Amino acid sequence: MSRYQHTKGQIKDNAIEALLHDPLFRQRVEKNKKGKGSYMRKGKHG
RNA sequence: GAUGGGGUUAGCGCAAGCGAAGCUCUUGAUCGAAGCCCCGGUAAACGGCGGCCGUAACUAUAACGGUCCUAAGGUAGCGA
Ligand SMILES: [Mg+2]
Ligand SMILES: [Mg+2]
Ligand SMILES: [Mg+2]
Ligand SMILES: [Mg+2]
Repeated sequence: MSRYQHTKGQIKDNAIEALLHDPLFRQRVEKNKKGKGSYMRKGKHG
């Protein structure tokens, strides 16, 4: 178990909130397999 | 000195009184400039150069916004 090194510096008011506005809890959006962000130049096995 | 208002009195009414001309006391139409008000300009003229409330990826701050006021809200630079 290693410590996550957050980008908030010195947390003052609330830790969880701070974390939430951090890269660790950034939004993740998946790449489309079909649809908009869907075009693949080369396959996984291409 | 325009007009008005008085004072005096030649004269007239059987009389309270009225009262010419003059002189005279007063009122002050009209005329009448600059100034002042007025309309602009001028700050290396004298001078003056704002508040309150909110707002961002913990927190804090607030580039941002709201509103009131002003002739205008302090620029560059500097700053216990
Ligand atoms: Mg004049
Ligand atoms: Mg000027
Ligand atoms: Mg300054
Ligand atoms: Mg000191």
